[PDB]
Amino acid sequence: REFISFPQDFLFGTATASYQIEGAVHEDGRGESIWDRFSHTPGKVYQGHTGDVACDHYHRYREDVALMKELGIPAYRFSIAWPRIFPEKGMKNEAGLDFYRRLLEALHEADIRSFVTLYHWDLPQWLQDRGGWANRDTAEYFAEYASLIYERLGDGIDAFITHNEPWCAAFLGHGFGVHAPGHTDWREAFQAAHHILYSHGLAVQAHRASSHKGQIGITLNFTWVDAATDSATDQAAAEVSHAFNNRWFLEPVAGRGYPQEFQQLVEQRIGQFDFVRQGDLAVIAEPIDFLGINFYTRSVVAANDALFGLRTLEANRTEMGWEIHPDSLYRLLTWVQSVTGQLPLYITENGAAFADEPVNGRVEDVRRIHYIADHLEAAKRFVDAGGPLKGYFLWSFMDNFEWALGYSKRFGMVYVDYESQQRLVKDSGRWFSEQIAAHK
Amino acid sequence: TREFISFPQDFLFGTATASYQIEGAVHEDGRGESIWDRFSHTPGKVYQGHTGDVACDHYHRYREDVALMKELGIPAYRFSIAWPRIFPEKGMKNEAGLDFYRRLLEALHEADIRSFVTLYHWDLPQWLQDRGGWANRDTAEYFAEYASLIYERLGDGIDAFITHNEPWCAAFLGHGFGVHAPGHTDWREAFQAAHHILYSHGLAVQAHRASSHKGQIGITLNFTWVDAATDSATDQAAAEVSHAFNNRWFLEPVAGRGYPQEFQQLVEQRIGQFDFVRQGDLAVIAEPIDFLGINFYTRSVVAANPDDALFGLRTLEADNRTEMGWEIHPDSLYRLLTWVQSVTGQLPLYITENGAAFADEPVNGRVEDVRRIHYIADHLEAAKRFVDAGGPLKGYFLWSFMDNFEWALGYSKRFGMVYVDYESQQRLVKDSGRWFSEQIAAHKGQV
Amino acid sequence: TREFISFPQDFLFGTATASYQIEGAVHEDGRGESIWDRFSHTPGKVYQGHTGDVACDHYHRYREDVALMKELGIPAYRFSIAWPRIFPEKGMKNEAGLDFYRRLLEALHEADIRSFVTLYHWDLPQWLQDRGGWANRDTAEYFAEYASLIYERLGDGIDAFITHNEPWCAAFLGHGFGVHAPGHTDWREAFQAAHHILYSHGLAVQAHRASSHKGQIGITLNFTWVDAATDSATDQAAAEVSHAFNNRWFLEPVAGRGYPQEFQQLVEQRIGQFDFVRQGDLAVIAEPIDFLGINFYTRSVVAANPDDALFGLRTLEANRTEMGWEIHPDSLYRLLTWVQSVTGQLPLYITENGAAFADEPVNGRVEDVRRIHYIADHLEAAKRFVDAGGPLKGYFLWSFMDNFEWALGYSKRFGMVYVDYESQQRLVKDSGRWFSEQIAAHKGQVR
Amino acid sequence: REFISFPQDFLFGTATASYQIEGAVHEDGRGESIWDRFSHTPGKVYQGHTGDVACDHYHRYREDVALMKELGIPAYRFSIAWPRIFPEKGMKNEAGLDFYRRLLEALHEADIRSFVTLYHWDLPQWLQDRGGWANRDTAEYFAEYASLIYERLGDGIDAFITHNEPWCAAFLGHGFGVHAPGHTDWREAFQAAHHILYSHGLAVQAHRASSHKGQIGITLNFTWVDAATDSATDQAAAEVSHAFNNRWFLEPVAGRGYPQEFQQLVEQRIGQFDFVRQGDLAVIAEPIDFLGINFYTRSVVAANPDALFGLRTLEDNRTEMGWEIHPDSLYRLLTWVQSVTGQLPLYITENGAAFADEPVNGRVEDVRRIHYIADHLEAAKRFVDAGGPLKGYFLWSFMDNFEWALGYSKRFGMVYVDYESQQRLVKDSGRWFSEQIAAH
Ligand code: NI
Ligand code: NI
Repeated sequence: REFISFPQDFLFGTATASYQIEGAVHEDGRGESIWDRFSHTPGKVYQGHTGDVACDHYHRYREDVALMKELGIPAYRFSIAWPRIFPEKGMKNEAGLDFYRRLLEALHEADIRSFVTLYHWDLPQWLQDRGGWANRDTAEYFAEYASLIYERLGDGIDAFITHNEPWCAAFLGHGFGVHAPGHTDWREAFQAAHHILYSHGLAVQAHRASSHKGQIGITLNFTWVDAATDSATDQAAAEVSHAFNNRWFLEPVAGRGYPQEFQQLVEQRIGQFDFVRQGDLAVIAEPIDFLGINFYTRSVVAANDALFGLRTLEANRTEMGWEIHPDSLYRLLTWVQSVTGQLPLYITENGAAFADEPVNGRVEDVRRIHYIADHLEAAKRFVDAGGPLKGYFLWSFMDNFEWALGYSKRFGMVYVDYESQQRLVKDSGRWFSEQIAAHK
Repeated sequence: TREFISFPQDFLFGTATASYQIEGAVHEDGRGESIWDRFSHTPGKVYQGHTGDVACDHYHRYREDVALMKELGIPAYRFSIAWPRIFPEKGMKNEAGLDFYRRLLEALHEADIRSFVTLYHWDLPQWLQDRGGWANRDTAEYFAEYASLIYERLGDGIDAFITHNEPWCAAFLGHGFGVHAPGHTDWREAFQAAHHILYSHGLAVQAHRASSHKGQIGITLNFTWVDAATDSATDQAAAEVSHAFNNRWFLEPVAGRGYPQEFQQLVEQRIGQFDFVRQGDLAVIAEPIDFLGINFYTRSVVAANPDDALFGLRTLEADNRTEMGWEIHPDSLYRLLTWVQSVTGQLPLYITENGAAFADEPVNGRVEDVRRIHYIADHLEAAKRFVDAGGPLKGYFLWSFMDNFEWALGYSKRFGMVYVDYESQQRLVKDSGRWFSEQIAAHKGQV
Repeated sequence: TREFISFPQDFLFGTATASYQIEGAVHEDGRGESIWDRFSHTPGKVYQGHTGDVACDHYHRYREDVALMKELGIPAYRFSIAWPRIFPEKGMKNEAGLDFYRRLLEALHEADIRSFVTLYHWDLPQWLQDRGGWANRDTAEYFAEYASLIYERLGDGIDAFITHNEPWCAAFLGHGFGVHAPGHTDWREAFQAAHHILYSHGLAVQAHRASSHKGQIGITLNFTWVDAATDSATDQAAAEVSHAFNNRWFLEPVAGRGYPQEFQQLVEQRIGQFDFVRQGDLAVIAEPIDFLGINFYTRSVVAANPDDALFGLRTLEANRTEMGWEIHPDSLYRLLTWVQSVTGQLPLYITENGAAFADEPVNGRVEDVRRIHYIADHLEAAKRFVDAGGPLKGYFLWSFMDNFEWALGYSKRFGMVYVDYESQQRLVKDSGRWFSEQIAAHKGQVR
Repeated sequence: REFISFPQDFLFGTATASYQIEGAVHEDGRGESIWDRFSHTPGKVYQGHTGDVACDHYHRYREDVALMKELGIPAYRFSIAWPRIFPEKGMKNEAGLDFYRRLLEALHEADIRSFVTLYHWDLPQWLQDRGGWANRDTAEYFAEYASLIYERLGDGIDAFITHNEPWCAAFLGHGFGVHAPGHTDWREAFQAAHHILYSHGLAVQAHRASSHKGQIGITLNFTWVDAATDSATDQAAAEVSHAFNNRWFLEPVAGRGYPQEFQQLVEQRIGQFDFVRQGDLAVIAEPIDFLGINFYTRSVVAANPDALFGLRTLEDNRTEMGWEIHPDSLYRLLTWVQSVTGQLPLYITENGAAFADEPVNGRVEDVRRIHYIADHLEAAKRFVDAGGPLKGYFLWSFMDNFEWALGYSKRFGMVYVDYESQQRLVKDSGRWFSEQIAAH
């Protein structure tokens, strides 16, 4: 595939999440997370897969960073594990900070920028024992955990990310139950969504006083919605799913509040939002430096479901079942800019899952090479239209634990043989590296 | 003496009036009683018992007034249609009321003066107020009925339509504070009337898109730029509450963003849940318009006050002010247009009202109202700077064309650029009218 | 200590209450908001912000209150049905509201207490006031709708019906002076509301004559006897003006006659022509009734005053009660005489009579001997009206227990049973026992 | 059936529970409970039944007490609704105490002894938002809520019951998920069981200094277990089921700690109990004044290779709950409980059956319920004839009510309730029990 051209400002990188790659779940005082409890609960993860070992990134980070530098990747988005820092109540763990200190010093010698997510769904179980995100105090514990990372690790970090996909943590974790902690109460799920948004604002406030001289933001994931027909009832359900997946978190960040027509819809099946206190939407909407965009696929939604009356039609698609629709990314970037305007935008997560197979010591994943190129072209058209797209982070650097589906989905440009823990750079990874060098 | 302000090519100047404020002839040709006829004739409600019984008698002198606007060379003219003249009783079309506005529009067409017609300028028919008025959701449908009739029988002579004029006053001054008609004092009824007013606007725009009228339609909202009296955190918060009350409550719903949520939850704490907002009402109110009319007059320096149990605000005294006690602060106009642009974007904007009230006394047969010259010149200056910044300002309507009934203050406030001596009904063009007329010609003859 | 009064055998004693003033529990079982819920929660409208939120909690303690009537031996009991409990919203029949009054009536049935049920004691649903309330003629139709449902669902446990209670206040105090719900101040609207209230009474009687209810139906009016302050020809004229305002405006239309013509044409001079009296409305209002309820408390010595622009009246102050009301028992006799001269031999009932006194319980006992003298005096005056051949058939003491005295809140104690609102405890005053002994004396007299 | 004879000390009564009987959930400040959240969650309670109205005891309590005194019932066991007292965090609601102060004086006027349960599962949702019984703080809020009841209502209460069936609250509410709050985490369930036990000990300590004159205890439910056959693996499974149902709470209350051989099986399936702090079991074992036995049926258990404990229950002689009517199993139960508690006074606080009661021509003849009551009453007499400290028998229930996850489909009461009329029709079992009381 042809290489795609971008301005000099443009920034490339890969993305990982702590619990999906790190492993070493008992090492150096790490406390139990909600995903340790969930994956070890029978019937919750595909084939009972665990994050016990994962990619052993806790021990093989030096090689993985060296693999990044050898390919010349300019940046790296990873996450800091809250349980490694605060294993139990009010107990800082210096072995947790010292690990992430040695990881950042490895990124600096390789001359690799670091975007670090503070919360990527691995909430400590002791906080879950205290109600977790249904409890408003959790939003205040995250601010203190955010403030410590600012002081102890700030110098070696370029950009901070407070939350990754609050839609999943709130609704998949407390509404549908397919994610940790696995609750199925929709009042609790929308209550968690407000406290997550509230916890984001408190961390942005603490960051402005944190003396850290870098950028701060938040990554939201979007699933573009296209009505199944020109019908009024299908165009109606498509607008409901758009507010659910794409508007519920972005607009409060943008200082607009919750989507009002959709909120009165939610309160109708639940009740009045007694968890929205006076001043929360102002704290939630404290100005950030950038917005992280996580796109993967679009949805086609027809009318139907006692909650929102929605039904998505199955998908040319990913092993996740996700249809590969590249311009839906351009349509998404265009709509986001209508709400965000000139604020810098990074694609913090984009990729696909294909049935990767290693033959003759080579992974010939032609499908991902085409996927990366299609969305890179789609990302390029948004740059030509004047959109403030600053970077594109590839998901993922290496195959890892894809949550409820276990290790059955290999999103990585580097093949990981989980029995030998050997990193084998796929053909899609070398193509990305050529895209890096071609840009610079 | 002031220098004239240059504007882009298709900038549209004009003057604005209101039906009940100028027309008079409240009993002629079967006109029904309006809420302002009932309000002004109720003792203690209007300054010295003044009413709009006669006003400027524009119902009889409209040809002289139109020809005076042609002589002065005014390209546009904003006026309102009196709902009682068209539907004097429940479901009764009045042809004589429609015929008058038909005669007026023919005079404007011959004079080559563009027409911007306001469908509701506060004169609700009393028979609708007898049925609950704006507190009743049925009023929004009767407005969509009367709005749809005007599109068909009068749309050909009309360039642009304006659904509502200053919904903030009709809702909160007529149902909350009670200083305007109908004079109610119930804040739940006020915010309920405000929603039904917004609902009637969306219904009227929906009716306009199916009306076969090919001109523009919009809404006129009045704003009051707020400035915190101090950098104090309690004064900054109050100024935010005042900003949401006056400027955000009606614009943001029309702009498809819903009510300001933080301020609405405070309103609900003082009153209760908003049981009058139904599903789909927000989308209806947010029906796309072609332009937004902007009414600006002054600012307000807001300081917090726990004495006010509703919103906790206090407005400081304006020296350098008008006869309404309104501070003359032209920079606030520029800063308001910039914020409206940040909300509306590239939506075309019109200043459908701007002016001042000054103690005008005709000496030697003409009014040397130098102080109004400086008001119009300073704000057109601030208006032009909003254009040079890239703002989509498309016109400017001076309020008013002639002195008229200034609502609760009666005839003791002279906003016009033409003096009206109500004893003889003689119109005397003031110095403001001459300067404003020269500003048109200078804009007309620029290369 | 007073001697008991003798009355004919068929004479019926009882006590009277009203829904909103005693029931409380205004959010429970789907009850809709009434105009008095909205009025009392509006600041400055009721003394010290008192509301009927809790009141006597009769909604929960009705069995204990009925049993207390049984213990004291009260033969009859007058109460009103809260319209919001039956129709909380437009076209929404609430079975829980009908179920409560079903439970209360069966409790009165077991205690052998005849029931007089008032259909409208001022607590109009706010959803009806949102549509104009009594200023809208549609309200009269909805009242005949709600009255017709009470006839069929509850008529079996109801001995007599009372359509309206004191329409003079609901119309003039609610829409003219504004001291009562809905708190409007428009005298055109007040007299318009008074006609629709009279019209709603006629429609409810027509519905009753076809309702299959085998009991009586009537209407309750409040009268204030007026005596001229002097012999001056203007004080005589002013007392005539007040007499027509308070006593004649509703009784005479009900009694087959029309509105008092001389006073009406003065009202029309102050306002305008009565365009709300359609032909046939008088015939509807004058639908024959079975009895007339009489509410009487005081007189009023009236002197002419030029400062009153409306009617030109001045009431002098008054030996009187905590309401500031003179205790003039002979005025009751003169009132019943005048009503008889108008209504003839139509059966008469005193549906309300009592006084407010500063009852303070000492040693667990309220020695309110002043209320003893009040009831005994007026019962004597009522006995004279019987001795003259007057068709007075009953006497209802207002009230059974201390309750929400409307705008004056809980600062006026009219009941014969003291209510401690902190514990909701009921303590029968000395007035309750004397009045109870008056029952047995009438029940035990051999004839 | 002939009336059963008992000593003069013996004390009869009927039992109810707040959420099952009261209704009026929104009235006078009652906060949301975990059973309001659970009932209004779809697919959790049979046919979406709720305790919204229930028996409307909040309004008919005078009628019900008068009906009890008409039948001459010596005692009444009910529960105080925690949400009525503390609707939200740190907010005493005197209206909640006002309802229960009127009910007690109604019983005192009728000369009826009152046994009051402080917790009958209706945990306030604001406490559940803080993690509920998985959070140790809940055990300390319960001690405060218990200490308040002692000072404000102590005079009108003869005996207190701290908890009712902690086995169901812990394991059905947090392990199986069929009861509120509906979690399915087995570590959370045993963690909740310890905090429920811990909350009982704190409430007993608070009572010993409460200045209340009466007695305090705990109500524990038991299901006697007999192995399916003589088989050694059925012998083992019946012992595991025995410790799970009957030993996990009674023995810690008796100062014996958790059943060790069963606990190490539990730690095998989960992990070491990190929630048992030193000194807990000492507080747990605070000496009580009586023990409340809740018996309904036995269980027949055979081995089953169940990944948790390896148990399988088997079941012509069953009620509408599907429970075998085994009167002799009650005697076997009381003998074993006496072997553990010695001469501690024992009250049967709940005992009854659910039969398909049907009213024909204004009266119900539940002759199966008279047989059930008289069967266990004879089994109760055999225990005291052997020297057992059985001092009271409480029938469940006084009237039909909301039977939790089954809604109103099970009528346990001796007074029929037609939930559309709310009329109380005394059952022919209530006929017999009122005469059995009069005979003794
Ligand atoms: Ni004329
Ligand atoms: Ni109640």
